Amino acid sequence: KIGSVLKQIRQELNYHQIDLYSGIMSKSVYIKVEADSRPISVEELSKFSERLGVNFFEILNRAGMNSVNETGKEKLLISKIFTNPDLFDKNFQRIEPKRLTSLQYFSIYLGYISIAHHYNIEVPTFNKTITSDLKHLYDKRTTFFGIDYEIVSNLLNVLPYEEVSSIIKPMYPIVDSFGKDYDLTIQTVLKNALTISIMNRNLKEAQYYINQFEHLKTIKNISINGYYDLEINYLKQIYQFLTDKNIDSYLNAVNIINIFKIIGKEDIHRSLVEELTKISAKEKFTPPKEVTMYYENYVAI
Amino acid sequence: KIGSVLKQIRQELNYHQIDLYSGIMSKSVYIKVEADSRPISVEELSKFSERLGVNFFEILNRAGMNSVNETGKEKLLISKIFTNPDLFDKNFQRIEPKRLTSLQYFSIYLGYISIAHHYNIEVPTFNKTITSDLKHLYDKRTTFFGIDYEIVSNLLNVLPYEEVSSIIKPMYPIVDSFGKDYDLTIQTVLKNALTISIMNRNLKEAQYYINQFEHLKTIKNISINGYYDLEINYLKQIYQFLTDKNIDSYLNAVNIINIFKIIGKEDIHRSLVEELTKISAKEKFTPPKEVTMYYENYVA
Amino acid sequence: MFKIGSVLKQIRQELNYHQIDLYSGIMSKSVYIKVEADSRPISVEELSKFSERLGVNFFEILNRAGMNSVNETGKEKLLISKIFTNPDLFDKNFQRIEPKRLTSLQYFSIYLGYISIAHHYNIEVPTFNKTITSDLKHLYDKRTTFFGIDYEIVSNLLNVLPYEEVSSIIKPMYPIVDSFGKDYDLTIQTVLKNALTISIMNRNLKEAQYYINQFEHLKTIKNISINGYYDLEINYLKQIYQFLTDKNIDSYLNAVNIINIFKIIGKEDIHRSLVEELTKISAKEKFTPPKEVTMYYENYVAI
Amino acid sequence: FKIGSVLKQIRQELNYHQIDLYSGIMSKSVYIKVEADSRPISVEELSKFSERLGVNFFEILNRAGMNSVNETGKEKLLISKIFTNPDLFDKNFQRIEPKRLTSLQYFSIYLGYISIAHHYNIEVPTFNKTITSDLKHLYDKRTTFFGIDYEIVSNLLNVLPYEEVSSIIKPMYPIVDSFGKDYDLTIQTVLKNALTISIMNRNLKEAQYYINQFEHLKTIKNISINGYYDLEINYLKQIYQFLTDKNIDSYLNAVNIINIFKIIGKEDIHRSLVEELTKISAKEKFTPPKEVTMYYENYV
Repeated sequence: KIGSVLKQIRQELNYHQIDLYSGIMSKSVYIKVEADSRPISVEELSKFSERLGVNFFEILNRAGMNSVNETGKEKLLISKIFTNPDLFDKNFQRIEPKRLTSLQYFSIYLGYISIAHHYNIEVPTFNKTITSDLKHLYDKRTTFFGIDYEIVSNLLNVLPYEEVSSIIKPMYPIVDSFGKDYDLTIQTVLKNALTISIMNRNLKEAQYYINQFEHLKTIKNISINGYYDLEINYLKQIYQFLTDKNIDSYLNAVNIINIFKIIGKEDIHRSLVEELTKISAKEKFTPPKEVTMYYENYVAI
Repeated sequence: KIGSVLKQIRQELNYHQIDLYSGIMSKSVYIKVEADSRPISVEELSKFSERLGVNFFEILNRAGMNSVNETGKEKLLISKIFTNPDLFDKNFQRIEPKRLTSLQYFSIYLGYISIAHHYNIEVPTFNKTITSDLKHLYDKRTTFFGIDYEIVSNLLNVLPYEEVSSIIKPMYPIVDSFGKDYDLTIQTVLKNALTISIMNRNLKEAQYYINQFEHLKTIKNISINGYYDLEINYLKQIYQFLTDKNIDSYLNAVNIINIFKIIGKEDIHRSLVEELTKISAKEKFTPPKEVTMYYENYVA
Repeated sequence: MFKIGSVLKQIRQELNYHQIDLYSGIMSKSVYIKVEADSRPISVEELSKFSERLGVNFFEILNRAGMNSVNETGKEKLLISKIFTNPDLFDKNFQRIEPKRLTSLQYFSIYLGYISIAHHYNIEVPTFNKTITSDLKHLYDKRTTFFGIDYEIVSNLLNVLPYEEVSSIIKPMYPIVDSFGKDYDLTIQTVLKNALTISIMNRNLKEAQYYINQFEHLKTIKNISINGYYDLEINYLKQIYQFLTDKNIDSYLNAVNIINIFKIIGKEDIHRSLVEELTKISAKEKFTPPKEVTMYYENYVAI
Repeated sequence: FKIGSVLKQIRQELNYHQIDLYSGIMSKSVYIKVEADSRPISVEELSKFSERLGVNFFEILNRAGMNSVNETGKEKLLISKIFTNPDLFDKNFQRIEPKRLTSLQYFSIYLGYISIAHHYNIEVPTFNKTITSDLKHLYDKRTTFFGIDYEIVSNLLNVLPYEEVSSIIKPMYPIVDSFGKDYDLTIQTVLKNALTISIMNRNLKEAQYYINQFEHLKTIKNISINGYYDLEINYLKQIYQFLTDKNIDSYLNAVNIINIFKIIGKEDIHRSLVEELTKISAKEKFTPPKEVTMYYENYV
């Protein structure tokens, strides 16, 4: 872990053991730290971190913090259980019971309920406990962490918008950034939410999400996800088309879909194309020959 | 610090001290942790976070890690001096002599050299020691850390490419992801180097960086910056225009440039609009009316 | 009236021919001289022959002689343009025309010119509505074949009459089966374009396609000379028709693109006309025209 | 030349009596004669009946059959049969070639055969031998030109190197008056064809010349401009701006205009503009859009 990494970085930058502990601990003590035979304090690592000049978060990662613990494992097992709907059964029975052990397990658990509805496996349990679970986790909350946003994102995918919208309102506006991981999670929710909104032609909720996202940009140090910014901006375009049948807005939307293709985002392109097709279909309006030609051969697969 | 946040998160989620300290430490000690009268260890805070179910890094950020030490305070000061150049001279006379204390300081140092070149200020010692400093910092180096990528990105901003490329080559390709923070840095060097390359019409170097970025996209657990991906693709489109004058590649570029305006990234758009006007000139080509419409209004 | 002889002499000498070359086998030297002196009538037959000898097109010679005017009817038709700029002349003039509005199909066309002006400079011509309907019946109930002038008359009517009243008169004049010259082609085409503009305007999709078809039919006629500008504008009205029929985003795009070509090639007045059209067409459909075309229209109205 | 019956046809159609036509122009027995086609009618007389019937003088003539009438007409018509039946070339060329200077019409027809001949790569050695003396003989003492002169020039441009015609063209422009729709078309064709050639050979100085001559036409009273030509000549104008300073906007306008030609159905012009855009591009070591190279390739 840490200790090794410190000795490594220390020597790389050509610092003697002395430059690191000089005014932080004993040589007898510091040797124990590099030997990985004495836990280092968060505050201590921090000082060494500065002395060396290498970022604290980097040192941690360079020492193994990354899917490196009980819950970490349980989470990886879903990308696999996805591509093997039979490796399900034995796993859904060990998790289901402990789905409220911590917020992280509720996420994972919802991850299975997703894989379920997908391949169409059975989950009669989900229908008779989702409401009980939610109340137990979001009835008396005053603060939300990354994991809560991750959870709401999973919920949106396995639950009718009506059942999840109540949970969301209390989680925005965001006023601070608590890391890049946190920044990403709080943004995913807005994207998912907005997409669904635009899809139910629920313009009032759409505007709300579009606005929450515009707000995030003003937050000091927040790391906006470019792909998201580009997709939400596409949704903002459709939003204007639904509001005043603006033609430029429709063009801007088609245009952004093409950009996603031009930069190699096959997945997002397919999604945004099928998305645009349906929307127009409802508006009783035909999309360009371009987009439709893509839809077909995305059905021929 | 940490303890406060730990307790705060614990109660928010309705847990008892038992649920946390059990199997890790005595209830007697866990009280000192939540009181911050005892320093917690990286090993412990990790178990506690796993228990709480909240991101380890998020807890640390909430606990204040985000600026604190003198190195960070000095970093913030840069942009201050940037807005008010009058702060330069005095602060520079404090940093300059410490530029080799640490990689963080050398970066900050290169920061002033940037502010200076912008306000035509004179920094005579730079030219007198830049080559020596770089030779002293990167000759016995074998592996590189995030900070080095930040440094290289800076060098490209205050030094002629030729004096940097050699420091840049042994730093790629990237093999592992070491956190979103580190991910973003190794990406920036490519964008800045690729940009300078396309500008100098150095096609060989340009395609090298283009491939290095593409390689990152294959690394497990790497956060690709969407904005960069969209800008590098534009440099890639320009790359093709310069290679074999393709009218469509020129269109595509113009197209991405316009997307940067629609989604509201005004500064990248200003940037790219000048970049195209200058590239088109060297190629004896007239950019679209639209592009120069923006360039001209921007310059004012 | 026409100076055909002088024109002949002008061409004959420019091409370095001698009189014998022209008259031999057609007339005596004595008479050929009277012909060039413009002191002896020349037949269509003879002129056609001198035309073959000279090698210059018969129509051009007549044109060079002045077939573009020299007669009472032409002067009246010319006088209209004046009255438009200076309307005080309307009255005393409209008192001469009106009573002769049926003398020939030409005078009737002129007559409608006046009725058009009057409408513009808000003048009141009560006699018009008092007789127009009786007039048109008198002019078209016993008809079987239609000439170029009848198509001009129809375009005039579309300008000073509700569509429904002019519509019945048009129908029996189509489809066209044969061309009778560039002059005739242009007229049978203008009716279609003007009628189609009005169709699409009243969102009358079935009438609209009628004309669109009539037009496209003209393209299959031997030696028909399709007016390129019309072909473009009518294809714009075709793109609109398709949008109004099933809201095609591409169809709307085409319409906008064609509107742009008119700007690129410099056809100012038509570009103004179309930008104004699309702006109204669109509103009715609860759509907003592109920012582009709205900037133009708003700027044109700014005069 | 059955003008008398056509007057009868029209006179009755418009429900007019014989007295409505001859009252003030001629006697009754003479007019009777006229409609019977038993007495030639003078241009003046015909212009008068025309005003009484209210129907176009030129329309009445076309309705009477001026659409053919004489030997020169037959010879012109025969050029289509031969263009699609080369085996018919030799018999008629032996007849035409010798009459090529009989009149300007015949010289035009003659040029028609030389075009056909070049197309089917047929031998016509008498041409290369007498073409120059011919031009000299027909255009040395010329001061003013007529329609057939512009027709002849279009012909010359099609079977002769540009450099041998340019000099005969210059004296025929600018045009000052219009002399009917037939004439107006002819004069525009020369410009359109000549500008096409100039743009190809990349002769910019001359290209501008034809572009300006066309522009002047628009300022002429009663001139009937050809929409298709206007659109196509403007296309060449855009290509002109492109060759002059590689203006990207100009290039895109060219492509857009090529598209319009397809959108409205002019399959032949489109096929033509598609080819030259490809050849013109290739020369400039420039590649056209995927769009137009597609159409071109599939046009073989």
